[PDB]
Amino acid sequence: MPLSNFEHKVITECVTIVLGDAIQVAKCYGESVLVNAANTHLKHGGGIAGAINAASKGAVQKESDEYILAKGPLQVGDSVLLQGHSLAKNILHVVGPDARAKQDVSLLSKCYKAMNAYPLVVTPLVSAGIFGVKPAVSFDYLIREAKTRVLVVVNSQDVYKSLTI
Ligand SMILES: Nc1ncnc2c1ncn2[C@@H]1O[C@H](COP(=O)(O)O)[C@@H](O)[C@H]1O
Repeated sequence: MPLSNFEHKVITECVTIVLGDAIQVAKCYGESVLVNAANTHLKHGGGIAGAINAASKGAVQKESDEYILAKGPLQVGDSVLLQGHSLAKNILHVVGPDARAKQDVSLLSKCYKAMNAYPLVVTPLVSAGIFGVKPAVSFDYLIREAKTRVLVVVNSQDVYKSLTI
């Protein structure tokens, strides 16, 4: 039982909240799709994006640079399915809105709808770090959209406590 390794709370038959590292959660599930909380240029310099890139030994960034050079930058709310690099079956790069730039927070709906294409998704709370969206607000957008099995992973115990009462 992969989740026995982690404190967690089942919210619905779709959505479970997990305390830990989303990369280590996804490693337990060979058929999971791991969500990267990315920016429009897929520049994975810090945050969960930097951690995912480091776990891939830089391979994620090389793949992202090829994609962006070929396709041009993404829009806020866009998502792109790329290779998993042995971290997960695939990695879904999702561009959440940046509240610092007063971008439309409701674009999180579009971000989370994109996860419904996959039978099992491991995701952080998109935009919930430096992009300035409060975790409970990002969770609100997630639970409204999720139609598949989603493990929502938070690496702060204070965030986990606040989300589980
Ligand atoms: N490995 C991780 N696993 C789960 N959550 C993370 C991880 N790294 C960062 N976070 C949090 O997930 C949210 C989105 O990450 P970020 O896009 O980097 O702001 C923020 O609340 C981060 O603090």
